[PDB]
Amino acid sequence: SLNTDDIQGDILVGMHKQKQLFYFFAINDPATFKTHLASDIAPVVASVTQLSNVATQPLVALNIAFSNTGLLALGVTDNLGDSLFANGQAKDATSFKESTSSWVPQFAGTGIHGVIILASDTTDLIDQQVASIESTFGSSISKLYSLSASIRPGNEAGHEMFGFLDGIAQPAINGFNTPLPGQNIVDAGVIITGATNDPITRPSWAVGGSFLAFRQLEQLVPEFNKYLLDNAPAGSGSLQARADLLGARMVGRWKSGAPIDLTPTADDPALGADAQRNNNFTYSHAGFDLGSDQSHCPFSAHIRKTRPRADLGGSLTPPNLSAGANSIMRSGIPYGPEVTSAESASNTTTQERGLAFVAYQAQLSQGFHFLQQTWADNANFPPGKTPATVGLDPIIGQNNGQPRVVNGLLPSNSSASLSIPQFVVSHGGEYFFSPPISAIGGRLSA
Ligand SMILES: *[C@@H]1O[C@H](CO)[C@@H](O[C@@H]2O[C@H](CO)[C@@H](O)[C@H](O)[C@H]2NC(C)=O)[C@H](O)[C@H]1NC(C)=O
Ligand SMILES: *[C@@H]1O[C@H](CO)[C@@H](O)[C@H](O)[C@H]1NC(C)=O
Ligand SMILES: *[C@@H]1O[C@H](CO)[C@@H](O)[C@H](O)[C@H]1NC(C)=O
Ligand SMILES: C[As](C)(=O)[O-]
Ligand SMILES: O=N[O-]
Repeated sequence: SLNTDDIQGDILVGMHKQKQLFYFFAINDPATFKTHLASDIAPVVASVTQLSNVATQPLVALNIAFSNTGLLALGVTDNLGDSLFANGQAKDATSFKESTSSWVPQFAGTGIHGVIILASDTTDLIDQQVASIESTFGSSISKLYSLSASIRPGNEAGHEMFGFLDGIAQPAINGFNTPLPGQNIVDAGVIITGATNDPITRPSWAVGGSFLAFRQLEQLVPEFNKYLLDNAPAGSGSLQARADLLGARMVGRWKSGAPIDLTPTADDPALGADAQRNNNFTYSHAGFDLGSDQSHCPFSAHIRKTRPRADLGGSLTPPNLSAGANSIMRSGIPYGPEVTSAESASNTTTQERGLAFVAYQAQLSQGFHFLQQTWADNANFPPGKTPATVGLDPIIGQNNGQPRVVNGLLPSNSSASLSIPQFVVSHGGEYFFSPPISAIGGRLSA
């Protein structure tokens, strides 16, 4: 059973705040850094317990995670049991068929030793917390890069930059979460290192931690919206309706959060808002052949690519429990300004916006990296379909800068291909380890 007093809040429940700062640092003076890591940081790291209680929300929620080189800088030479983590994300870029030419320079390397996640309902509170941290740590810490993020405004709160409701689907942890209808149920050790049925040996101090895969993913929103208009399928619906339909068939959900599998032809806002219904599906449908039927949801839709459900076997009635070991916890948050009038008018992005993508898992090779490379980027995943060529994930699928060939999107002809420019541009990121809280003022400060 999980000790949620000792697990960092963002991993299992998220930060629960309007604003986030990702503060990427280097360690200049280990000894001094350690002193303050124990005295200043450890005591104020927010736990799952802490964030799960409405009466004990911190003014500023703080989490902290270390890269491989950061651990080395602290004299921690133990094998964490994750090759990908050890090599760093920059070395992994080829696996995702992307170039580091688009990367934040600070990410394209291993100079970053860690990330502090600060979360508060105002940026003023964040900024003062940064000032305090820099003032106590002094020259022992260097800020190399940072990214500001926020929940989107007004009625778009909870939606990402493309407009879609986000944070509906997460794995439920057996013995911790009470599962929602349709929700996958997994061993804790899928998410938490050293937890139930994590097969990989870890250092004792790392039990209760998780690997944090950070990705700065720019979204080209005006370009996305133009593509939908220009490539909307023919039909008696209005142009906007048919554009919206194409968007939903790429994502696998309407912007309200309603899963297209349960409502294939139109959005259903009441369904989208209902946590008891909006995940209650497997992709199976009575009277339809799972292997060929794309009339409810394309085989290539984002959410179907990243959680295949019945596509990888198991129950045809909810909940489908397939591929539990390939689950990630998502704590991403949008960044950048809202789309401006000039951008919307020209169809051309000038101001960088997108998703500060955060995925937690116990094994990077089974989680984010697997989902991206083996599923999203694989034109024959899921397997055993007709036609066999599913094409790439239209949202995150990558093929070295080339337009992505995506099949199944058009309801009237599942064989019809679309050649789609990237709407999401990786500016890279890093793999971190978020330790259990005990390790922060324990081993890591020792
Ligand atoms: C989740 O979906 C299932 C169907 O996949 C729903 O179960 C069905 O409910 C209807 C209406 O009560 C029954 O007539 C069917 O016999 C049920 N089928 C099965 C396989 O159980 C279930 O109600 C949905 N859950 C929620 C909360 O809406
Ligand atoms: C933006 O795209 C739309 C639809 O393709 C088009 O009608 C409009 O003219 C474009 N705007 C500009 C400035 O080209
Ligand atoms: C469906 O698309 C395929 C592939 O482009 C094409 O060969 C076929 O003729 C199409 N069928 C119809 C009815 O358009
Ligand atoms: C999930 As059904 C009612 O289309 O078999
Ligand atoms: O789909 N990541 O938020």
